[PDB]
Amino acid sequence: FRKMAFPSGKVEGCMVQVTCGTTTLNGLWLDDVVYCPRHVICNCEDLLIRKSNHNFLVQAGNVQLRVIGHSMQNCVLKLKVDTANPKTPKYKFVRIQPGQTFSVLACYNGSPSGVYQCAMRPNFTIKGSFLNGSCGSVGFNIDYDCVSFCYMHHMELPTGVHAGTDLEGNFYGPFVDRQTAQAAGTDTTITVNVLAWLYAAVINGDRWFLNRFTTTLNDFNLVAMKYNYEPLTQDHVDILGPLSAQTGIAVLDMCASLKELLQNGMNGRTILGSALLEDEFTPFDVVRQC
Amino acid sequence: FRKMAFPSGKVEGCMVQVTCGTTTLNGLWLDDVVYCPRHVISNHNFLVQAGNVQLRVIGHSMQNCVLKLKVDTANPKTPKYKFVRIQPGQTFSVLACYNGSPSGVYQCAMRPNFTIKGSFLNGSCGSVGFNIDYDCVSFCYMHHMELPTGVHAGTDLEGNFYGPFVDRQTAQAAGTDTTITVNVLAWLYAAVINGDRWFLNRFTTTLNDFNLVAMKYNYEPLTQDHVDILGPLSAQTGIAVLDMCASLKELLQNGMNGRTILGSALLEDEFTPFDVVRQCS
Ligand SMILES: COc1cccc2[nH]c(C(=O)N[C@@H](CC(C)C)C(=O)N[C@@H](C[C@@H]3CCNC3=O)C(=O)COP(=O)(O)O)cc12
Ligand SMILES: COc1cccc2[nH]c(C(=O)N[C@@H](CC(C)C)C(=O)N[C@@H](C[C@@H]3CCNC3=O)C(=O)COP(=O)(O)O)cc12
Repeated sequence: FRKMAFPSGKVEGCMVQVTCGTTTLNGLWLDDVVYCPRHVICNCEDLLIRKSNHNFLVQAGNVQLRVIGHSMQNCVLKLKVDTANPKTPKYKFVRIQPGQTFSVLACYNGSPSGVYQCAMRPNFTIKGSFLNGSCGSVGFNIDYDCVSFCYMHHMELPTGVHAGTDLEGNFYGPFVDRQTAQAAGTDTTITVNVLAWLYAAVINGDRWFLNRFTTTLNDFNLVAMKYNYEPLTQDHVDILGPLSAQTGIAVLDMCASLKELLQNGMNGRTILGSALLEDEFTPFDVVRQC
Repeated sequence: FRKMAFPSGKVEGCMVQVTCGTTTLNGLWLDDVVYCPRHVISNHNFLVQAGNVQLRVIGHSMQNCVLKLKVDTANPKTPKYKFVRIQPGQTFSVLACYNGSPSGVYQCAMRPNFTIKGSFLNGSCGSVGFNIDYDCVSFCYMHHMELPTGVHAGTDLEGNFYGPFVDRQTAQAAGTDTTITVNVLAWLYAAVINGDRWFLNRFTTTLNDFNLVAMKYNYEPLTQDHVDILGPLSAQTGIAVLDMCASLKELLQNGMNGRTILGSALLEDEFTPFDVVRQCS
């Protein structure tokens, strides 16, 4: 069982470099439009009216695309180009929910650099790996050749976690695209994902945390809230149904295991090679892989 | 620090499926040759497909445990590429594939016992591992087998197994594994780069003395090639390799003491010196 990203090729063929003045970052080229963070032009609406199409330099590899129009949508700039991208996959723009996962394609100067999986934290940050020049890198999921784009990268907080927008330019979380030190809300642990990962552990032969006890949902939620875990809902219990079906361990049975781990710790033991309780795998992530 | 795979697009363009009889696995289509595990078994006995499009086989040969199928079409998506044989401790990206269709990408490290900690199901054989340097893909792994302990084993692209395994339907055991010393050292350099340097001491060691101590803690001995690849990190931090070795020796002999390095009480041994520079630079 491994943290596994989607194959990134359908997205690599869409990455370009956008330059305006002395600022450069990455853009996403779909059909005849390039999407990139509006920070590349740095009130912002007045800054944009003062630019012309020729102020924007867009490169796909070494080929310069010609900008024939421009607009702003929240924190995202949309550059119309006179060339359509033939590598454009079937795609959608989606706004993901906290606790869901996606693949990030880290890019620099329009060149894809690395790929890895992230979860949208409850406090709407992501624990990524991004350096100077990564702005405009995107996050996505792939379902049957359709790429659903959900994240465009903008900033790194003082704590080292990351913040960005959806592809409509609206931030996840209470952040803004300005050069300021910004703190996130208090983070919490994605309970449904921890349980999905414990099921993944049982499917892979790790069973030392299982116990004889069962708990009620409300009693589990009282302990979970005490340890800064998100509440578990009946919908979460349902979503875990297939994993409980495959393992023969009722969901509220697994919750009793989680409660004991939270109250007694792991005593130096590991689960799937981890000394910590992992909450960045969704129930679907476990199913899709196992 | 994240375990980061290389972008997989250059390899995705090369994945095909190879069927002989009822057995289908993945193949790697470079120029006019398709490489796949020989376990898949005349030219017309082989069904090679890119998606649902058949590629006509015009020749075949066997190189160790890999089958080489000559096809009549040169792959237009062929990247600049090399076949390389990696050493234990080196990392690479795996593109997990089923029936010629890529499924996911993740980073693996070759253990000293020549296994990797993969995520592979039935139908994954022929999936490859690779590194990408300046648009050139160095292929280093082709997947063949899951051991009874859940770890995985395979060959290079010349069909030679890493480790003492064979492509038979038989339960095989790896040697007892050890910790990848060169990678732990890279991880300590990464901690120093980020300001976490409590573990630096004022001792040094010889390479040989360190190696003999290391083996008593189930750590790998260092080669001269290991000392060489730590050079860039040593210069960046101004900490000599043998001085860092002396620091690691104290951690082995004295423990963390409820202290952390880069947030964890466990030392990490699956980031190479190149991986550390990749992520810090
Ligand atoms: C006082 O200020 C601060 C204080 C404390 C913490 C702070 N953090 C940020 C920040 O993150 N600022 C954004 C720009 C604003 C306008 C949204 C930025 O720097 N984003 C990077 C990606 C970043 C770069 C390092 N790791 C990444 O993920 C781009 O890629 C674009 O900038 P570049 O042109 O490439 O350098 C400012 C700041
Ligand atoms: C009694 O014998 C055993 C006992 C105990 C443990 C054992 N392990 C193996 C083994 O590993 N067998 C090879 C085939 C040989 C010729 C190398 C295999 O590799 N199976 C998969 C990949 C595997 C399957 C699940 N996860 C993977 O990684 C392929 O992809 C090709 O086989 P398929 O045609 O796709 O099923 C045999 C065996």
